[PDB]
Amino acid sequence: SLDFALSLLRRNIRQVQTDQGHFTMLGVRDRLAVLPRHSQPGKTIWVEHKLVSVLDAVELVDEQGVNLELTLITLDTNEKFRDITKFIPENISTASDATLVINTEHMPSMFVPVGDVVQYGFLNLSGKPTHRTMMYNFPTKAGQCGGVVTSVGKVVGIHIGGNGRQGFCAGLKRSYFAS
Ligand SMILES: *C(=O)[C@H](C[C@@H]1CCNC1=O)NC(=O)[C@H](Cc1ccccc1)NC(=O)c1cc2ccccc2[nH]1
Repeated sequence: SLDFALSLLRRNIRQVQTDQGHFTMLGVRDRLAVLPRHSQPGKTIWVEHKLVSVLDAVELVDEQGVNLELTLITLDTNEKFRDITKFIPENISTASDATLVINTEHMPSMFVPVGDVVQYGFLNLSGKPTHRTMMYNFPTKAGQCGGVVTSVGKVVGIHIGGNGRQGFCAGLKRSYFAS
């Protein structure tokens, strides 16, 4: 079923470009959105070919101070994202038979069946650590970062990396988005 993923594409998931290239952005509520940290959003970001000022950005770490590979940004806009925090679990959550939802200029409105999303934890890519990751046995590619991992009406992760055969996401929990 594509219905839940589609509802997020319509109201929450946007094509963006930063100085690092093309990414999928997840708007969570109000003016608050999340990107993979390595997208390095600057003082402005291109959202579907519109220049948008970024008011604040925080590169999240866990309590040990280790990178989570997620950056929260506040956009300078009067638009509000429909609040999806209720779909984000309170704890980092594995999932079965997930759909990775990608939306960039190169990969528009894309629904990728990635299979089960399984615990991984501490992951090192390019020599850089990330905590709270999960893995799927699907050959994800460049350009898919920021993709939204969904399963059974839950939003559980953001795509961050891959080795050519498997893919990895940063897990989401609801408290990351609390005010
Ligand atoms: C999204 O931008 C991209 C998606 C990757 C590319 C290959 N397949 C995918 O699914 N992510 C990356 O390129 C990450 C960026 C990153 C993430 C966290 C910390 C630091 C950098 N990097 C990788 O996926 C990556 C690095 C390396 C190095 C050697 C072999 C394979 C690698 N994958």
